[PDB]
Amino acid sequence: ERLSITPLGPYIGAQISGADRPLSDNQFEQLYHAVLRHQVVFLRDQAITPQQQRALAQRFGELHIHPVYPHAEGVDEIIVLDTHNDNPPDNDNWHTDVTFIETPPAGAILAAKELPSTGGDTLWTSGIAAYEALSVPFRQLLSGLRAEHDFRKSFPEYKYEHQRWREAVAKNPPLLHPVVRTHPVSGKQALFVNEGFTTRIVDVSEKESEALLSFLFAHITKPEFQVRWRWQPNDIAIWDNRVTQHYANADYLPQRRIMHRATILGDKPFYRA
Amino acid sequence: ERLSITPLGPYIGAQISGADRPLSDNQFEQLYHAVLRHQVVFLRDQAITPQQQRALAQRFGELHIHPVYPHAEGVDEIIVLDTHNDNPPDNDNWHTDVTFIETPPAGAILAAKELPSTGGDTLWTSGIAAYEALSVPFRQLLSGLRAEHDFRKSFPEYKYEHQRWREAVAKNPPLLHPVVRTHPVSGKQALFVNEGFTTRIVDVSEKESEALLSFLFAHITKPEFQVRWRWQPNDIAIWDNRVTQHYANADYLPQRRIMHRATILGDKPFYRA
Amino acid sequence: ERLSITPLGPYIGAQISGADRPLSDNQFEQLYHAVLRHQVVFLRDQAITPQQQRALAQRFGELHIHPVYPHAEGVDEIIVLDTHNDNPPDNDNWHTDVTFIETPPAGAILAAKELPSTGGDTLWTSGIAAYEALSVPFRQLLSGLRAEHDFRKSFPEYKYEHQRWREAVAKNPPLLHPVVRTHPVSGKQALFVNEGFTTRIVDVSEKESEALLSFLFAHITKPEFQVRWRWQPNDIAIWDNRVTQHYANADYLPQRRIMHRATILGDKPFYRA
Amino acid sequence: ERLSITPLGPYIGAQISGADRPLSDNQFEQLYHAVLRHQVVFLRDQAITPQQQRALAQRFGELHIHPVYPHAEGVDEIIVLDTHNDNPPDNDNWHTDVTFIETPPAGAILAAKELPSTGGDTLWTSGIAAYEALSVPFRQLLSGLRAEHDFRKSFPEYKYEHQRWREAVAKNPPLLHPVVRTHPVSGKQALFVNEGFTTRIVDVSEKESEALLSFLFAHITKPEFQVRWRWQPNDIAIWDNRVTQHYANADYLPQRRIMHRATILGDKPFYRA
Ligand SMILES: O=C(O)CCC(=O)C(=O)O
Ligand SMILES: O=C(O)CCC(=O)C(=O)O
Ligand SMILES: O=C(O)CCC(=O)C(=O)O
Ligand SMILES: O=C(O)CCC(=O)C(=O)O
Ligand SMILES: [Fe+2]
Ligand SMILES: [Fe+2]
Ligand SMILES: [Fe+2]
Ligand SMILES: [Fe+2]
Repeated sequence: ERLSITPLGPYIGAQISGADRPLSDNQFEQLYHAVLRHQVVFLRDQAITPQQQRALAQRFGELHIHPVYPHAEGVDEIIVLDTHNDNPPDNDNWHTDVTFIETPPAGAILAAKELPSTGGDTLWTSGIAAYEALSVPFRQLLSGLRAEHDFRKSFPEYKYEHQRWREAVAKNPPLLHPVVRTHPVSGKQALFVNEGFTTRIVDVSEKESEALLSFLFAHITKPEFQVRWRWQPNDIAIWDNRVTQHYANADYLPQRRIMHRATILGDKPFYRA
Repeated sequence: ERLSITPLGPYIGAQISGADRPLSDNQFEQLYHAVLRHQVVFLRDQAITPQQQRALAQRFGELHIHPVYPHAEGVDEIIVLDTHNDNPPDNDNWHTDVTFIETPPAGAILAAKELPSTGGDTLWTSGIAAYEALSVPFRQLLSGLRAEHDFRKSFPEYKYEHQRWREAVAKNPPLLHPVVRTHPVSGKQALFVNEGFTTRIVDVSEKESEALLSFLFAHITKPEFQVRWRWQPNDIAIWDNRVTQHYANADYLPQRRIMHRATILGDKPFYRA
Repeated sequence: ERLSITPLGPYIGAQISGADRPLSDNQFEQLYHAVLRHQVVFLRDQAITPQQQRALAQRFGELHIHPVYPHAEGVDEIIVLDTHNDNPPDNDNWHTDVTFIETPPAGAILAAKELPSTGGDTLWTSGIAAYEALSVPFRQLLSGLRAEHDFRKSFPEYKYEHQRWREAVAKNPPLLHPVVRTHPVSGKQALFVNEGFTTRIVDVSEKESEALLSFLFAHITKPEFQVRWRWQPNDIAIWDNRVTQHYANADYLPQRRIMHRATILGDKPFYRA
Repeated sequence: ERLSITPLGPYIGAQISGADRPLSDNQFEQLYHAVLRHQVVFLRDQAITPQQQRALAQRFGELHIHPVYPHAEGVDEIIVLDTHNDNPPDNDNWHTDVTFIETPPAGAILAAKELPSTGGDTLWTSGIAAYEALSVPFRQLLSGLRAEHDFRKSFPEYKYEHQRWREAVAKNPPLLHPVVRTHPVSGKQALFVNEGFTTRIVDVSEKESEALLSFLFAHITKPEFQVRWRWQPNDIAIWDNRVTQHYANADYLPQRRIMHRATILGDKPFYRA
């Protein structure tokens, strides 16, 4: 059966009505192409279970186990984000999930488990649109440069365990990813740096890299490049983590908020033409 | 009868269900206090007429006639915003409506007349929240300063008529408004500069004013400080223009978009303690 | 006879000992090549007269008459800069002399007439060195762009006469000059924007032009790119105004300071390879 | 005998003619008050020896031994700065000597041992003047704040030994110094942060501290606030390291440059009124 897809804007974003029980190949194909046409998709009234989410995640590709965040009961592929006073939120910043690994995840699945009165809002900005918005000379200047990503930027040492930390650190040293990434599947061009992990553009002077990142970290903020989602229980968010950045509002404390995430591994980011 | 009010976030924003036919004193009182508790309120399925909107506007205070934007049929108090290729949108920037007059409007009413496929989105950021987010030393530093607002910043000469322009210019010279405004009614403290008109903080060095405005124009961007509304026909937006800024996405061309606005005059902005 | 040339640094700057009575062709040739090898040259103990300076200026090319600054007795080609309380200094900013004309001056001659106790210092920064300091990708990005220069930026309306002003304005509208200029004679590459007149790089988005100019206006500040001169009576400064920017300290008021300038016209700035 | 003192500008800077053989109490008193009236003083033709310099240093206060830089023959109080290709220069940045210790040095003595063709230039900017240049509201805002200084900022780990490094690190953890310091002796007010070590103003939001430091690190750059010295063999530089910042040009490689420094300990920086 056809899926009900309502696009949330001219660029990134959309909402659907399917039936998450496993998906009938034919639907998962519509969904996939959906999570591809719009970088993010939202589904409401889907009270799934950890074991159930991981199943859906696999339908896209192998999963990833976060080296820091805690996992669900007996499902290490499904990250549990339980925030409150004894564990404040640390996703109130523009970042692209796990880019400190050679092959950053090409997608993830968020399940709205337990929510606060209001707030907790999460936004997604499109790298593709952001890129199309760059003047030609800038597209040239950026296409080809490489930027360093450091897991320690969004997971500093002082906030940590300090033995379990050092472990994840040495196992995830800083690496390089193209400033302008080409989509494995769509082949569309998109900006690929995120305030969350990008430390500096390695192919320009320190002051130059500094200047360009200030611009870019801001540039991706433009409201036209994004979508905002007001959480509701048992909501489901699926997005293409290879051409987007997202922010999660930290405005619900002291209340509690519980979210489950399925991290999906992708290939190696690369640029083309 | 009580009104259905659903708050869109911990700070700014909310949605209601009333009956806009004129309001029963008792309701207008709930609405007023609503447009006061949350800086913005949204109502859907309200196919009013220009004459009808202006009526509702008056219920708050005297109106204002914009010296540039065109008016409705036989209602000069209701501004008509018809955008398209022959008249591109010029509200894709953080601004507070008409602050280039000694007594900037304390409110406005937007009617979603004719909409495009998607986009056109409009966001509102809260000056009150933005202010509470400033460290103490900054609150001190800002509370008391004055900033110049110039109608020519958001309505440059080159985009113009050039005789009707010069007229509105000379009749609306640059003036000063406190950087930190106190709410006439709530008495709450709030930042009161907007990238749209604020040219420089007159009480600090040029480089200092420059530095502070960069920070502030950015500071008000923080997602936690705002609400985003996805337009739908016959939607109604009412907001307190004395403690907020708003942005209207320019991502619907070549399509057309029609909006009616009721501008409501307020008193003279002032700071206190 | 050979001239005594002492270079003030690895890049821009140097000091000489000649005899300014007119120059013997052979010397003027050494001087020219001097004012070419180092972008600026300084000569002390040269008590020349206006008529005498203009003579020396001509030896390089036709002169220029500034449309605003006042001229000497009966020599309109020699600008007189008499600063004090009733006429504060307006050259305390990085600028390249007269770039708001299609063919900005390729040189100028400054005569230290009457000096204050100390201060009044003047610095010169090298566009050539500044350019060599740009990473390759930046050199590419910049080489080719065009920037608008507006005489009104460094000579605003409010500081003015307002009839003599409007005259110079209409006769010197904003125009374009390459962001990266190639030297008519040396053929060396150099940055060619100056905080003094450059308003925006016309070939990139407003936010992009804004970002790049912030970087550049700062970049040219790097101490390695400059020379500083501590004025002394009857001192003479000659510099290549087509590959440099200069700043004149405003730290001598209420005292008085008198300087004579010979402005020399150059060809049309252009880029190459 | 009276000393010949020629001030290099209205603020910071000056040149003298004494006789450095030990100083006759009476002269050292003139010199001291000199290195106090102008923040920096320069003496030429003074071919002293390490043992000889340290002697002069002591005349001011106890010395300091740098935990990283190498020392002279048998004089650990006199730092030897020998730069070249196998040891590039690392002082091409605005910094105030050793502020990563609770009681940063109140002075230092530089001896121009062996110089390159040209370049190597060193500049000093005055914190006192820079402070007087801040608008009142800014002086208030800044006076009282505290900023963190981290020895690791100007001596990163990656550039290192890594055992001798960790040693100096643990023995010199980040600490706090007032953003606005009051002079122990003169009692004058002065800005006290330096791009070299200041990491963030601890008493404001991260984005606020970030904004203020950008302004300040730039503010101290203003040419009016400084003095520039063109090195010559056997030159001597003495400056008040508690109200100044200095920069040393890195533009002489591959050539070699040798400098000796006497670091003098001062009291604990504090603010007053
Ligand atoms: O809590 C949220 O809504 C999102 C957290 C986040 O950034 C993530 O799960 O990657
Ligand atoms: O078109 C819109 O939605 C809003 C335009 C706007 O800023 C205004 O009407 O003040
Ligand atoms: O007064 C000075 O030393 C220089 C003024 C200046 O910029 C000029 O004459 O172009
Ligand atoms: O090499 C120089 O002239 C100065 C080096 C420096 O900053 C210092 O010795 O503190
Ligand atoms: Fe995330
Ligand atoms: Fe508006
Ligand atoms: Fe000039
Ligand atoms: Fe130093």
